[PDB]
Amino acid sequence: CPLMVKVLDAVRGSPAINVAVHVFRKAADDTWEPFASGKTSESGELHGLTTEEQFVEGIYKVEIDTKSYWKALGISPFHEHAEVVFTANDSGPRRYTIAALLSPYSYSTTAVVTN
Amino acid sequence: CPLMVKVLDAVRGSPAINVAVHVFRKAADDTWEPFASGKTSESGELHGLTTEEQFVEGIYKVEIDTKSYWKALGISPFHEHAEVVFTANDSGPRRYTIAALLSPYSYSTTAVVT
Amino acid sequence: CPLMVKVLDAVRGSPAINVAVHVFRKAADDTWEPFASGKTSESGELHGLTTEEQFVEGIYKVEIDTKSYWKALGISPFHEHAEVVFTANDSGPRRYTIAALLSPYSYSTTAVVT
Amino acid sequence: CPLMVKVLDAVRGSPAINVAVHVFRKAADDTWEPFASGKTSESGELHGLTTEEQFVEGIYKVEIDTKSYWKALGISPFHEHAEVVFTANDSGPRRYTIAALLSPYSYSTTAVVTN
Ligand SMILES: O=C(O)c1cccc2c1Oc1c(C(=O)O)cccc1N2c1cccc(C(F)(F)F)c1
Repeated sequence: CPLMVKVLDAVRGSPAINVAVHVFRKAADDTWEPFASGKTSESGELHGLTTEEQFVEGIYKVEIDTKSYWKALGISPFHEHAEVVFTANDSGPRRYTIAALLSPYSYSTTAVVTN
Repeated sequence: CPLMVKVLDAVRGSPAINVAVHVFRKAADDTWEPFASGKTSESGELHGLTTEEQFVEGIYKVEIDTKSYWKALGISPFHEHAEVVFTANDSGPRRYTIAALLSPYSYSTTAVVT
Repeated sequence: CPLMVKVLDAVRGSPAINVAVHVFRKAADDTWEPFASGKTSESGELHGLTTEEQFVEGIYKVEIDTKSYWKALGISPFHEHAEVVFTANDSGPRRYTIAALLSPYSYSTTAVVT
Repeated sequence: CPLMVKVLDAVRGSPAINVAVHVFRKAADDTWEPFASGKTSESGELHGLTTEEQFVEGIYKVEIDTKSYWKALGISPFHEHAEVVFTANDSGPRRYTIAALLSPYSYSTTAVVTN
């Protein structure tokens, strides 16, 4: 599991469950092509997005559908979604954990990179 | 204005208005003595807490009454309040801006020293 | 100033100066077309990006070139840039302030709509 | 494990290791009495601070010694430490995870509460 996503809810003090996540990889023509997708579990985590063999060097975009999350809770959020863009495995295979803390008008994202 | 406080509401996307703020300075006996206090304005800011002459080197604590803020909005918050403890260096001309972003179960605080 | 951008540096406790910011508006064909751009001032702010007449309802993207900022400081950052995508409602008098707090491997963004 | 602490480093993109944490409980005389303490592990976590039997209702303060952490890395931080104050178990036993994201001049803390 080289890529993991963790989403938390800052308003309810709980994991953000059933949040849709789409991952894209920048193609040779500067276009974003679908790479993987899924929904966060009851623990607010999403594992098994890819494998070490498939997760090659490149620029990846992790899109978290925050809008749908807040709408489902009856809250009108500011952002359409939260995006995290980064170059991965540029100096060898690494394990990436992308974390996001969500609020209606704000969000924070941090990355923990392991070797 | 050597010391300024700015509070924002992450749930409503607006300044946090009428939030009580208490500032304390560590005394010679490791005790926290009242230094200044006030409430944030409509812009979520609090200015005029002290002057350059009074704001001497020392350890200060800025306490933001976040609990009362959320209660007034009908939200049960996690924290009793938010505290920011820092040392004023006073090594050259310096203004301190303490900013806090509030959510019911989370808050972030940052300091901008210019 | 219907739209304002504020960027802070969480590592140095100062405004993030000379940070490139590009704003885009979603076109009729789901494409992002250039809308406005600039660089943050010494106060870490960027004003005068647009006017009320030009800032119509739509989906906008504010892209902050964080990578170049950290590289200039000799720090290898994680993100390529920071993006803020939002819908301008235009339901009554509204000013939008997009704030970003930057760290090498993390950033927070908040919107204050008044 | 009713009380857990997780600390991350926003500058290095890694867990904050060996960070001293002190927990206090408000006594009958408005005084803070020592409750438990420890240091974060290599995963930036601190478990086994207390047990369900000992963790009774009350106001607790979790103090994270952030200053020593940054000093050890050669960075002059702004805060003396990070404090998290909250009432616990007021409506029954709960599990609390206190998370902190650290930067030299900024920190964020969030709580995840489970039943
Ligand atoms: O493990 C836990 O029990 C755990 C409990 C609560 C929260 C987190 C937890 O794990 C992690 C891990 C990890 O476990 O390897 C790695 C990165 C982020 C998080 N994570 C997280 C998510 C969003 C924001 C923040 C932060 F803002 F507080 F930093 C931290």
